[PDB]
Amino acid sequence: DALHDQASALFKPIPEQVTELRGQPISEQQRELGKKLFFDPRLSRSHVLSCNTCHNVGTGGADNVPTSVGHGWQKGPRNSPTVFNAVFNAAQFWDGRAKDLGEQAKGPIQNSVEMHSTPQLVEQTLGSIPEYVDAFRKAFPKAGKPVSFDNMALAIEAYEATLVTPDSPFDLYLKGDDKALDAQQKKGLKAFMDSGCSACHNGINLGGQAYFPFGLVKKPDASVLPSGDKGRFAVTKTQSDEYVFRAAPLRNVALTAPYFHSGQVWELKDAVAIMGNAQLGKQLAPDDVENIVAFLHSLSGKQPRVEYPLLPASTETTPRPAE
Amino acid sequence: DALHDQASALFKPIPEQVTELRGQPISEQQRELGKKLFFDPRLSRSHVLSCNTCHNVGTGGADNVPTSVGHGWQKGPRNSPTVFNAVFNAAQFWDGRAKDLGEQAKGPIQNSVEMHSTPQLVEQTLGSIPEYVDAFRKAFPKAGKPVSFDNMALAIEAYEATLVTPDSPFDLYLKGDDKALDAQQKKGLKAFMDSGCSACHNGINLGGQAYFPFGLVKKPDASVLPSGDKGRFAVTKTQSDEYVFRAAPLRNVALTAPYFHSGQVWELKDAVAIMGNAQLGKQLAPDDVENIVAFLHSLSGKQPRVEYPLLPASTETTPRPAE
Ligand code: HEC
Ligand code: HEC
Ligand code: HEC
Ligand code: HEC
Ligand SMILES: [Ca+2]
Ligand SMILES: [Ca+2]
Repeated sequence: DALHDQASALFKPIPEQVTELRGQPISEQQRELGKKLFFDPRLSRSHVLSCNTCHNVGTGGADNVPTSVGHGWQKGPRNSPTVFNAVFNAAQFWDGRAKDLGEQAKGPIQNSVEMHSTPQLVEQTLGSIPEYVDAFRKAFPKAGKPVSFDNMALAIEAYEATLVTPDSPFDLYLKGDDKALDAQQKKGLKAFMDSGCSACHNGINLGGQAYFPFGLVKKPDASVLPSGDKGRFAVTKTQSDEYVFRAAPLRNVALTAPYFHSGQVWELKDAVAIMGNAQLGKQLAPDDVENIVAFLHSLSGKQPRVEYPLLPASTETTPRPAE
Repeated sequence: DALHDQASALFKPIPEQVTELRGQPISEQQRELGKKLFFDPRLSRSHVLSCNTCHNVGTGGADNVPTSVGHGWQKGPRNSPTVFNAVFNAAQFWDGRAKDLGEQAKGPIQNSVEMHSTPQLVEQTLGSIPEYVDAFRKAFPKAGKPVSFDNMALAIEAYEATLVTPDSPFDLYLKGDDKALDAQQKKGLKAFMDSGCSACHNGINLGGQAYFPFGLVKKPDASVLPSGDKGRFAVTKTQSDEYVFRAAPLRNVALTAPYFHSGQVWELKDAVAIMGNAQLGKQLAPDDVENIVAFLHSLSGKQPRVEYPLLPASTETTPRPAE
């Protein structure tokens, strides 16, 4: 039917797995090292924060707090997005300031309000542990310096690239199952398309591919759009980039409240309404709103099964937790 | 041989699993619910602390920081012990104030320097998520009030009870593999028993069953025994309990540095020496110390394989992160 044709020209399902990146097999030695690294809180200076702290794999890959709490209980400027499906995004972070997951991982380690570490500290910590030395050596066989900050970032990337959420009701619908969307979700899917939401939220991720003003038509209030965060401007210094953000990828959006970069909006219904007004100049009917919320619930996929990694013991030369 | 017979008289292996508790079967449903609760940060006021935060399953079931960092980054008075094998200990906590895991679990929830929450906030939180309501109704089918604070604690205990670490090289040895300990370990074991470490550190957990002064003979250094933490004296208000702590169970001690209730001691060789002097009045020879450290490494068991739980989404009526 028509609705199916229309959706199929706009969206793509999440693949059942990702095993390739930039045209090469993901190394599984690298995938398994990256998994240890993602959960190792010793990548942080305090030894109390891992990537999983802010990107909890049990709660949609996000920490679901307005803005993340990092080193010294410092809350950041932004809501942490999910790491799930992040490989398919055209760039990383709310302002697209990282090309890929490899480059992205370097931010958190060094960010004083997140992990508050350095390249040297990381290298020294990982190199102090024989199991890590051996795992880096094997995962990076052509390297004269297998244990390094850049290779740590590559391993984490390899792991994250695998963290995808296939077979959401919407994907099963895309792939051929007409009844995977209930009648409400089909109305919501329709409302989403016809209102123009899909102009910014399209493809594999329903967003993450381009940057737009938060307020293409009308600026949200100052709590939803804090004046102190100019988004893309901070990257490009082009003035028309003030308050321009990456279109948020909508996969698993039901699982990652609160919403927008600012984490101020707890209800999905309110996020949908704010988006009609801000981006489309359209006050959505109560029905469109509820039906779009329903459709967004169809976006939540099979959560990846994470077996908690065993991390190797610290040794005598392992740096100690500090401030 | 004689060494083996001497060891069999004082020590017992960790069982392969635990399926019973207080003469009753552990319900799978309680166990599975307990795992969800153990990992759910929404049991903390801030939504950023779970049990796993301070009792990390990846790093021996302890945070491996001197004293735990909790709500608002407040450092506690004490080092967090492992939750592994904690079921076998006569009482819980360094001062034995909780009878068992169920009673223990309520402590961290309400501790201002840890989770900073309340039974009322927990119940509001669990009651607000339909998956949790259902799961309690099925886990606690004989309760007038399935979703309760008491039941939360009983669920956590049922999960924790199952986190055991069997088949450490010591336990393989006990069970009849005479080669599971190498020659240095054999010597360490011999020194351990003969010096009288085993008077306080015995049975299943090599400790955990009885309370002794830290400094039965000589008072340790005040770095290891800060004057503001008086152990059981706070529990009982009995003067003779000043600086009395539970004999530490030694299972996985190699994996859980730093050491003692205060977490000031990062090297097991230094922990062993302090124990010798303080408890036995003996300056152990560097060689005996090296050997006993090697024996202590034999107490590292097979770590539990934990599948990270999928935690159900917050709703409109789930309490928001605060302080
Ligand atoms: C350990 C090295 C990691 C890794 C691999 C990732 N994180 Fe974070 N994260 C946090 C916040 C607030 C953001 C958004 C900040 C901004 O946009 O300026 C992020 C962002 C990410 C991404 C981007 C994904 C996307 O869809 O844009 C990725 C892939 C990512 N992170 C991975 C918050 C935190 C923390 C708070 C204290 C910590 C710790 C981490 N992140 C750690 C890591
Ligand atoms: C571009 C002109 C857009 C159109 C039209 C719509 N959306 Fe959007 N969306 C866009 C951006 C640039 C952002 C990020 C804004 C920010 O700085 O936070 C978003 C975000 C959302 C969200 C929240 C996602 C999250 O926090 O993870 C939702 C729920 C959302 N958008 C939905 C939505 C709807 C329902 C729309 C049509 C009615 C719609 N968007 C249009 C870009 C654009
Ligand atoms: C830090 C912010 C913690 C939180 C979160 C949790 N625990 Fe904890 N735990 C912590 C400390 C500092 C201590 C020792 C405190 C003392 O006065 O003795 C503990 C103790 C336990 C124990 C005792 C085990 C033993 O060998 O004595 C257990 C079984 C335990 N904690 C379990 C537990 C649970 C189930 C938690 C989630 C509700 C939890 N802890 C959180 C530090 C912190
Ligand atoms: C009773 C009189 C004891 C004898 C004899 C020995 N130990 Fe002990 N041990 C005892 C107590 C009361 C405690 C806890 C002290 C505190 O307040 O922290 C301990 C603790 C240990 C530890 C620390 C384990 C950890 O922090 O996880 C170790 C490594 C240890 N004990 C080893 C040990 C050795 C090698 C002994 C023979 C020299 C020895 N203990 C004797 C009680 C008693
Ligand atoms: Ca969010
Ligand atoms: Ca310890």
